This record gives sequence, C-alpha cells and structure tokens, in this order.
Amino acid sequence: MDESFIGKSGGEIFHEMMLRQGVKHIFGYPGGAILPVFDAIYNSKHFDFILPRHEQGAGHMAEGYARASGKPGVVVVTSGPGATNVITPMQDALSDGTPMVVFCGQVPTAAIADVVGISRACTKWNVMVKSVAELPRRINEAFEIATSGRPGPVLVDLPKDVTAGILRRAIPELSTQQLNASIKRAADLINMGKKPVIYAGQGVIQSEGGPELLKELADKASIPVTTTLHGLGAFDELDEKSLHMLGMHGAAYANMAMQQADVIIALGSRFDDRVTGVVSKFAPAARQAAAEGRGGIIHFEIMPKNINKVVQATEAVEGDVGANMKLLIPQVKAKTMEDRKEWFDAIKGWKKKYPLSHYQRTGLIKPQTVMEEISNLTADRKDKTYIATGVGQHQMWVAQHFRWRHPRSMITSGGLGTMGYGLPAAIGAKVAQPDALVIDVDGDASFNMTLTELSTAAQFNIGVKVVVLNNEEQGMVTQWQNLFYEDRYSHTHQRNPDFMKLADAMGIQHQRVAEPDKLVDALKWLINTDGPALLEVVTDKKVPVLPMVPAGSALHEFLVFDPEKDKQRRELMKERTKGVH
Amino acid sequence: MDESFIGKSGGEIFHEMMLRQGVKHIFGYPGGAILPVFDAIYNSKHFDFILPRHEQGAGHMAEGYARASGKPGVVVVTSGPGATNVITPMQDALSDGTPMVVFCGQVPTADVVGISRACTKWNVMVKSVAELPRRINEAFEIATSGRPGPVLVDLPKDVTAGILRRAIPTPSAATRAAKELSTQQLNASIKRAADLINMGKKPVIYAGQGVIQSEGGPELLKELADKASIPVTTTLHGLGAFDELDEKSLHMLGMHGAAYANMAMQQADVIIALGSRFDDRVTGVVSKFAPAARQAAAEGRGGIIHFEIMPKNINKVVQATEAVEGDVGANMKLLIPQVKAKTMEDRKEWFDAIKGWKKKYPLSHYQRTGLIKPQTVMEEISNLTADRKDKTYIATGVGQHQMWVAQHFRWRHPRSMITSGGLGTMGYGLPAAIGAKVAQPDALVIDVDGDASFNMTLTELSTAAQFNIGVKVVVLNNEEQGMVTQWQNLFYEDRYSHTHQRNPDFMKLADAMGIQHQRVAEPDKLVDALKWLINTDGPALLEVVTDKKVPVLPMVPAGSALHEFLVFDPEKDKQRRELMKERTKGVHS
Ligand SMILES: Cc1cc2nc3c(=O)[nH]c(=O)nc-3n(C[C@H](O)[C@H](O)[C@H](O)COP(=O)(O)OP(=O)(O)OC[C@H]3O[C@@H](n4cnc5c(N)ncnc54)[C@H](O)[C@@H]3O)c2cc1C
Ligand SMILES: Cc1cc2nc3c(=O)[nH]c(=O)nc-3n(C[C@H](O)[C@H](O)[C@H](O)COP(=O)(O)OP(=O)(O)OC[C@H]3O[C@@H](n4cnc5c(N)ncnc54)[C@H](O)[C@@H]3O)c2cc1C
Ligand SMILES: Cc1ncc(Cn2c(C)c(CCOP(=O)(O)OP(=O)(O)O)sc2=O)c(N)n1
Ligand SMILES: Cc1ncc(Cn2c(C)c(CCOP(=O)(O)OP(=O)(O)O)sc2=O)c(N)n1
Ligand SMILES: [Mg+2]
Ligand SMILES: [Mg+2]
Repeated sequence: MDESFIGKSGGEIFHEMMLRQGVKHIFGYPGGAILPVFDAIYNSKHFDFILPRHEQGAGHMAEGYARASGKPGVVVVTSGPGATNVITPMQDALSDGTPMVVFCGQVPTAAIADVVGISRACTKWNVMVKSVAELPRRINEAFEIATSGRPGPVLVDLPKDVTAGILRRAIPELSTQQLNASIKRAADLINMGKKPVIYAGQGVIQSEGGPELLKELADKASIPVTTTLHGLGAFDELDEKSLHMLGMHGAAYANMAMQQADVIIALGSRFDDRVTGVVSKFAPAARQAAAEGRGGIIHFEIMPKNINKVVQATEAVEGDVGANMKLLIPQVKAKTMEDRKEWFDAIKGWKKKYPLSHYQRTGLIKPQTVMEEISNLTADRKDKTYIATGVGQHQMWVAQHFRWRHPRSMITSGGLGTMGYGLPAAIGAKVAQPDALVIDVDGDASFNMTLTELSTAAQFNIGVKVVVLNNEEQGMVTQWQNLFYEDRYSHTHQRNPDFMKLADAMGIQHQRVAEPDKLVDALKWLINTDGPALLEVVTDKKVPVLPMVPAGSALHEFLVFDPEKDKQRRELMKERTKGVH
Repeated sequence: MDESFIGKSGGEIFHEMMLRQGVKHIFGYPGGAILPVFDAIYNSKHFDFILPRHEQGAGHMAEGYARASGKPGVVVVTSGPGATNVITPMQDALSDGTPMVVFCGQVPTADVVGISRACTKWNVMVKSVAELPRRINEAFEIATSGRPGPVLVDLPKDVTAGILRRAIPTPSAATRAAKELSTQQLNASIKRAADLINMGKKPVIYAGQGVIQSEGGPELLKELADKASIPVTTTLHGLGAFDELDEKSLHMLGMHGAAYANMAMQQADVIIALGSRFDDRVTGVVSKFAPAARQAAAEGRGGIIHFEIMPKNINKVVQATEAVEGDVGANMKLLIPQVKAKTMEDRKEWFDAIKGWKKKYPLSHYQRTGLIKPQTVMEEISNLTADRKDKTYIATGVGQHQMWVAQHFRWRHPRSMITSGGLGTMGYGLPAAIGAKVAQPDALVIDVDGDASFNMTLTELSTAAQFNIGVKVVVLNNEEQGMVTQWQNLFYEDRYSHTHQRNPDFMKLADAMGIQHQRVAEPDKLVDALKWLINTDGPALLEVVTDKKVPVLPMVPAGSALHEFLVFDPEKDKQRRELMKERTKGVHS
C-alpha cells in the first residue's frame, strides 16, 4: 500500500512514474488537455524533453529511440489533433513490433475526438485512466504490455481532471514438458537435414543474447544464415556463411538457398509477404522434406497467434527465441564446412552467378555506389554506426550494398512502410546513442514528407547525418510503373526544394555532390562533421532495384540485371516518354 | 442497365465516375495498392491533379477546396501509411462538417476502415468491380447531404486492377398521406417559431456554418434580420454569413467573441439559432448560458429557436423552446413571411443597450512601441482588401492569430473564413489555403498563420511552388505557442513548459522553396509589406515579427459564464507583464 503519492496531482504522479520506469527521454507537444502534465514536468531533471515540430515527428522519434536502444519510446501529446497526428507512428510501431508508450490528454471524464476507439486497431493495447488513484497501476501495466512478448505501442488516455486532480487516499507445469519435447524434435530435424538454412528476423535482435546464440548454432553446425530487412545486423554479413537479405529485393542467392533448402529454421520472423513471394510456391524443398518426413520448417516464435498464420510449421518452438536456442544448441550435432561441401558449393556458385555488386556503373552518380561507399567509410566503426532510412529504392539499396554487422544498426520502417520515418527516427536514435554515428539515408520524396524536423535537430543540437538522394522521382513507384504500366509515370515526379538553401534556413551545415569522383570526399566530410549535417547526392534517374521478385512470382522467379536489358529498357522508355525519360 | 463499363478496369471506371460526378480537382499521392487508379488517370484531361508533399497536406487541401467552393474535396492515397496519414484531415472534416471523399488503396481481399470508422461520416469497402459505380455515387451523396462530412472508400487492388465483363444496373397512397402529415408538422413548427420571434423585445440571431452551407442561406439571413431589425452574431465558422459592417452585426460570440455579442446573447429574450451547434467554446458554462432567454421560455414569452438539419442533434447541448428540423435556408423562406416587420426605431431600447456595449467594449481597445501588434496586422489586411472582400479568402492556423483574425478582420463574404474550429488542427492553414486557391484561382487567398502552426506543414510550400498556386502566406513570428503561453500565464504562474521553439529563417526557407518573400518588423512598414504581399503574382510569403506574450481578449475562461468575460485593461496588462518578468527573471518581458 503506497502513500508517497498523497497530496500530489496526477501530473505529479505521472512525473514520478517516469522516474520509476527509468524513462530518460520524452518526445512530445503541449496543448490544453495535457497541460497539467506539462506543468508537472516543467524544468524536470529526470529526463530530457524533445519538442518536435509535429506530433508525427514525435512519434517516429520515439520509434528510432526504441530501435536503437531497446528501451521504450515515450510520447506525450494533447487531445484531438495531437492524438490523431500520432496514429501513423503508432500503427508503424505496431507493424514492426516497436515498444512505445503514448500519453494523450483527454477532456475531463465527466464530458465523455474518440482517441481510444480510433486507436484500438492500431495499438497493442490502450486504456483510459478514469481516476487519479488508478494512475500508477495503469502506467505500470502500459509499460509492461508495451515491452512483453512482441513489443508494441500502448496508448494511455489522461483526462485533464485526472491529471489536474489531487490524490487524497493511499493507493495499492507440463507445457514446459511439451516445450522440451518440441526442442528435441527440432534438433533431430536439424541434424537430419542436409541442406539447412537459418532465416533470422527482428525477433532475434529483440531477444536477450539472441545474436550471439545465432552465431553459435550457425558456427557449430555450419548453417548458412539469411535475414529479413529488420533482421539485418543480427548476424555478421562478412561471415562466409552469410547469405545476406532474402525476399522481394533480397540477394538472388539467399532466395535460392531458401527455395532449395530442406530444413528452414525461422528465428523471430513472421514470414511476411515481402519475404516469401507467393506462399504456395515458397520453400518447395522444405515442403517436400516435410512430406517425406525428412526435413521441413522450424519456427521459433514468441506469439502463439503468429504461428502457422502464413506457412505451416513442421515443428513450432513457442516462446523467447533466445531462451529456447539455449536448450536447442546442446541437442544439435556439430558439423564443418567440409561436411556440407556440396551445399555451400551450390551457395557459392549462386554468389558468383548473381553478385550484389553487379549493377550498371560515370557522369551521373549511381545510388548503389553511395551505399557501398557509406559501408566502406564506416567499416572500422560498425559497432557504433546506425542507419535510418526512408522508404523506396534507396531503402532497398542500403539493405543490399551495406554490410550489416551490429544488431540494431538497421532503423527502417518495414511493415507499414512509412515515408518520412527516416529523419525523425534518426534524430531519436541519436538521442538514444549520443556518442554513435547516426546516418539518415533518405530519398528526396520520403525526406520531403518530414523535413520540418531538421529544425528539431538544430534547436536541440542533435548530430544526425542526413544523406538525401536527389533523383526528383518516387523511384520505387516509377520502377513499378515501368514494370507493369509501360513507362506511364503517373504523378510520381516532384520538384524538389533547393536542399542547400533549405539546410541553411534550418541552421544545418550542408554540401551537395553530383560528380562521381567527389562522392567519397563528400561522404567523408559528412561523417567527420560535428553537430548535425546534410549531404545532398544528385543521382541517376530511373535506376531499377535488382534483384526483384515481382508481385505474383514464386521467390526463385526473380529478375536480375543484364547490361543488354538495361540498354534496351532505357531506350524503349526514351521513346515512350518522347524524350522526357 | 449500364453497359458502358464492359472491358474497363476498376481504375478506368473510377476515372469515369469522377467525370460523371463533375470532380475537377483531386489531391493525392500514389503507392502500390492504388497504382491501377493512377494508371487510369495518367495525363487525364477531365480534372487537375495536385501532388502534395505529404498525405496530410492532400487532406487539408481538399478541406480548403471544399470550404472555398461548397463542392466535395476528393483525395486519393495508397494503403497503410497513405491512409493513416489522412486520419487527421478526416477527423478534422468530420468535426467541422466538411464534404470530403477519400479514396484509399487497399491490399487485395493497416485496418483502414477500422481505424477510420470513428473519424468518418461513413466508410465503405468496395468488394468487386461491379459495385464500384454504385459505391462511388453513394459516397458523394453521403458526403454532401445532411450535415456534410468525410466519407472513406476503400479500394482493394483486385477491384481496381480487375475488369468488368458485364453490364450493371443503373409513390403509394400510404406514403403520400404520411408525406402530407410530416409537411404539416414542419409548417406548424415554423409558425410557432415565427410567433416566438414576433413577441420578442430583445431578439438575437445566432448564426453558424449551417447558414453558409445552405443554398440561399446568407441572402435569407439578411432578409430576416433586415425585415425584423434583429441583431446578428456568428460563430467562428459562421463569419461572413452576415455583413460585419452592417449596424445590426454583433460580430463573433463566444470564448473569444466580442464582449457586446456575449452580452446581447445573455440579455436576449428570443435566440434564433441558425445552423449552429452550441459548441462549448460558444456558450460558456451551459447552465449559465442565455439566462434571459430561458426565463422568457419559462414565462411563455421567448426562448431558444433552433434550426438544425440533423434531427438527432437538437436538444443535445441546449434545450430548444422551438425546434425546426431540416435545411435552414428552405425553412427560413417559409418563416420570413410570417415574421412581422420592425424598424430600428421599434427596437430603440435594444439597439441602445447594444450601442452601449459596443462603446464600452470596443474590439479596437488593445495595447497598441516598436514591436508589431498582431491585432494590427489583421486590421490592416481588412482595410487593404476593402474593395475586394467578395474575392478574398482567409485561411488560418490554430491559436492566438486565429482568434485575432476572427476578431479584427471585418467579415463580409460567405465562405471567406477557412479555419479548423472543431478539432483545431495546427498546420491546417497553409494546405487549406492552397486548396482554397485551387478552388478559386482568381481570388485573393491569404494564409494567416502562427509560426508553430506553420512549422507543422511548411513543406507544402513546395506544392504551391511546383503548381504555381498563388497563395499569400503571413507568418506571425512570436517564437512561442502563443495560445498555450496565454494558458500557462493564466493557470500556471508563468511556468512556460515547452512552449517556445526556435524557428528556421523564414526568408531563407521561402527562398529555398522558390517563393518570393519579405520580412517586416517595424510598425511603420507593416502596411507597405502587406500591400506588397497582396499585390504579388504567384505564391508569396510575408514574415511579420510581432510582440510576444499578448493575451487574446476578450476572454470567457473555462468555468465562467458568457457574460463573465475579461477585457483589456492597460494597467492590469502592465501588472501582468511586470509579474511575468519577475518570475521568469527577465527572460519574458
Ligand atoms: C518497399 C519495401 C520492401 C521490402 N523488402 C523486403 C525484402 O526484400 N525482404 C524482407 O525481408 N523484408 C522486406 N521488407 C520488410 C517486410 O515487409 C517486413 O517488414 C519484414 O520482412 C519483417 O521482418 P521480421 O519478420 O524479421 O520482423 P518482424 O516483422 O518485427 O517480426 C519478427 C517476429 O519475431 C517475433 N519475435 C519478436 N521478439 C521475439 C522474441 N524475443 N523471441 C521470439 N520471437 C520474437 C515477433 O512476434 C514477430 O512475429 C520491405 C518493406 C518495404 C516497405
Ligand atoms: C482555440 C479555439 C477557440 C475558439 N473560440 C471560438 C469562439 O470564441 N467562438 C466561436 O463561435 N467558436 C470558437 N471556436 C470554434 C468552435 O470550437 C466551434 O468549432 C464552432 O463554434 C462551431 O461553429 P458552428 O456551430 O457554426 O459550426 P458547425 O460545428 O459546423 O455546426 C454547424 C451546425 O449546423 C448544422 N447544419 C449544417 N448545414 C445545415 C443546413 N443546411 N441547415 C441547417 N443546419 C445545418 C450542422 O448539423 C451543425 O449542427 C474556437 C475554436 C478553437 C480551436
Ligand atoms: C506515407 C507514404 N505514402 C506513400 C507511400 C507509397 N510509396 C512511395 C510514393 C515510394 C517512393 C519513395 O520515393 P523516395 O524518393 O523517398 O525514395 P526512392 O526514390 O529511393 O524510391 S515507396 C512507397 O511505398 C509510402 N510508402 N508512404
Ligand atoms: C496538431 C496540434 N497540436 C497541438 C495543439 C494544441 N495547441 C497549440 C500548441 C497552440 C499554439 C499554436 O501556436 P502558433 O504559433 O501556431 O499560433 P499563436 O502563437 O498565434 O498562438 S494552440 C492549440 O490548440 C493543436 N491545436 N494542434
Ligand atoms: Mg526519389
Ligand atoms: Mg506563435
């Protein structure tokens, strides 16, 4: 029975609970209904408060802070438009399993925007706090739900009269057996397999000790490892067993491995549609091996309702992937590269047949090169380097041509795919990792969505580095329009603002590079700059992201780059567009 | 039976439905789920398409288009984040009754219709190509009828990529008897309303956005007020429904309304509420609202007459002595012949009390040094547009500047006020102005914007530049969230928690965006800068550096009754600034 809250207001109690929860940073924006909380946190020493230009920036900043730190991002906003503005961040956090706690002012309880109802389908949980006494309880509930199981966003409603009111009174197995049985069935299934593969996702990064255990099992039994977009960095991409990223824009060899493997080991990962291609043509070899009782698909998942949602698991290992790997690594029998000479020989053949470094290459900077060079210039510091991206081609290229070695280095919007996520998430990651190098690799359209937040980085002296790729197009959509609609480019081009005058207007140091010789010096300038800075890279237009497995394709039915296709495509487009492209 | 669509994709059907609906402009942003619609409208000649920087911008531009033109704003976005980014404009449109049809791409059959159910007037997911024309027509009909509002239409990719291969489809006595009976009830309630007015000795008209949204509404309002010599006050959204230069104008009422409007409302024996919903920021403390009118109802000599199109909305906030259901313009046509004419001389007592209040509490009485006063910016914009009020549209952000333009611009033209009132979304003004300018290409459209409001959506300046949409922007630069610092002064003893921001350089920003620009800080140069802005061609921005910590007055604070307002007092203002300077140790003067 607690009594250290009598005589304090709900805002003052809320201030105490942030301390008890270890909240060191809060992102938010005031308004009428949330004003009692802003009075309580006035000139606080418990945490730093970041005031953005827009609540959507507050929301994405909290996401990047969580992605970089594994701590929950915390947001405080007012009722009405304050809350509706954080819906895209919340839905985004929900889609990508990012822990977030969002507090909203509400009108007084007596007087009934339906913030709670509007947000049911876009949060992991939400609650309206109906009395000042409930306040420590709900706040604790909210923080644990947001971080338990699959982490997610939680919305807490703060009625003004609750936060302004004053507290007067004092306020308050045999499944394990079947788990071990499932672990044993999986080890048998791994050992039995001759063509195994690890398919690792963000669940590994979000489990304590996860990447290390990933390394162990993959080393001991010499199993090749591929990851999703969110799994990037859960395994050293320089390791010889690395297959890199699979899926819609994965490496053609990672796609080959998955399509021909007979034992697939799914760690984290929810088998998203941008990973599997058409699901009835996905993992044929592992599916036959399931039917021939000689292999299949193993799926380590912490959420019961996520299992067999998309693909049927041969054996399902329910619970924390890190803990369950500690009971599976024993029961797996070691192997060597020599053991799987035949398997790795096909893998290594695929790597030479389809290298990620085989893309058209002078005069106009190539966007893949920018990612190669950012990778090169930071190779000596990848344990202290974080990348935030927008959404589009640039997002895929940096997945492809950047070598991920550090877990949580990839800060990107995957499930929802929110353009504009990049810059705010970078700002939040750099608040989380002040002594790290945080780069926002951004396409100009994604960047045009939220570029008002440069002012947040200037006002607070947050040293993010921004690379804007300037191709004057919605690149990902032009690709699709070239592919499926014969170069009819419908509303996919924008006039950019002068990014150099813009960075100047915002109080951000800046340079612009357009000549491929000077590209590396420019990038070197950006990294070694002190305080926030922006580099504008003028790139080539109409550059496809390959490999791509398009809509309706199996996963092995990917397209890849051939210089005769690239010559032919651009000249068909030059004629269709009548010289404009 | 309609065969014209055989062989058409869902996208091409959509394209044709826009033509049949007479849509002339669409605001949107492509994505994967919606690509078949974009392929079908590629280089269309039937409407202009505005690509914004952010889908929130597309929505607010559609709002401003609708607000300036009375036509629905049409939005087209993709699934997931394309759809969640328009939730703020949709909730905004719902709260303010703005007709809007939002088309969202959807993956083949975010939870767009789940997350948007509570923030739309109606939503529908089209399930097959065959039903697309029927649903399109349903959406426009719902969006524009009754109280207008936003309607969300989910468009699954299989519906818009799919092909239609087949044709599709295009009064009793009991009904007739019931029809006559309901007409007689309406006519009865109109007579009673008329009788109530005729016995009133201190009548007042309380006019809202419903009058602007009704065909003939402002004309009929003027005829009524003229014939019976009734003074007219309006809400924030009703500004421009009545000529504020007429001797019968009480200007805006409510939390920041003219003191003479709030007095008149509190003394009136008959209140004629026309197309208004008695919002809490209008009535003050409801139980203390309109005491004179409530007493006159008790004694059978007056009360509150409410003209309202949504029958359900009557008696939800204030008890009506006489309700008149339906479209306020149609019912005023029937009301006016039954109201007996009165001269201003017949109402000498009433207008003399009002002239008293107007003399005692003039809106022009505010602190008037070397820093530009924000109130004075508004008065000068009103003076400088004296000859073109019929072609001038004002969009605003949310905050003090929004109250000041409501108070000191003299409103004369229906739909000239374009502002977010119900939800109160900061960032509305600039996109809404762009939308209004698209709707009225030959009108003067001005975005009067606070700096924090402007900072939310300033990226949309690139939209005005790319499409050469000549909006005029006035940014009031006080470096504060002025409305919140007024609340923090009032209730939290000058504890200014997180309500100050460093702006960007607005001249460098405007230049970066390709917008001609100017900055003004000296009171002697304000008029010429405003003259410069108003006479430019193409988009233009004027930054006005203003005084700080200026309270909006008059003010009915929370928990006070409508007649319990605070007014400007030069000595109280001096004490306030003195105490603020002490507590902030000279930081805020
Ligand atoms: C334009 C675009 C292109 C894309 N291209 C690709 C592509 O080519 N390839 C690709 O892979 N992705 C791609 N993505 C991203 C893709 O859509 C998904 O967001 C992503 O693949 C899913 O990542 P994940 O399954 O690893 O992690 P999540 O989606 O976060 O799910 C991880 C799973 O692990 C579980 N989990 C979490 N914590 C634990 C724990 N401690 N123990 C056990 N389980 C746990 C969760 O419940 C969840 O089911 C693209 C996105 C966009 C917008
Ligand atoms: C900080 C702030 C301060 C504010 N201060 C004030 C203030 O001092 N004073 C003020 O007035 N507002 C103020 N507002 C705005 C206020 O919150 C409301 O948005 C506004 O008062 C509502 O105006 P309305 O009733 O005219 O319009 P609406 O909210 O649109 O209501 C119109 C009503 O008319 C009905 N209607 C529509 N069409 C018709 C028709 N054809 N026939 C009949 N009925 C119809 C609708 O159903 C509805 O009931 C403020 C807002 C903010 C954010
Ligand atoms: C908020 C929002 N709106 C629309 C989309 C649809 N969309 C769009 C318009 C893409 C093109 C991104 O353009 P960019 O300039 O940011 O990057 P690239 O040129 O590298 O593709 S990618 C994509 O998914 C989206 N993901 N998010
Ligand atoms: C999107 C959003 N966030 C927060 C608020 C809360 N709020 C805030 C923060 C106001 C201050 C706006 O400051 P401004 O610079 O735009 O204008 P003034 O300085 O003239 O008040 S007014 C108001 O209602 C809001 N209405 N909308
Ligand atoms: Mg681009
Ligand atoms: Mg301001």
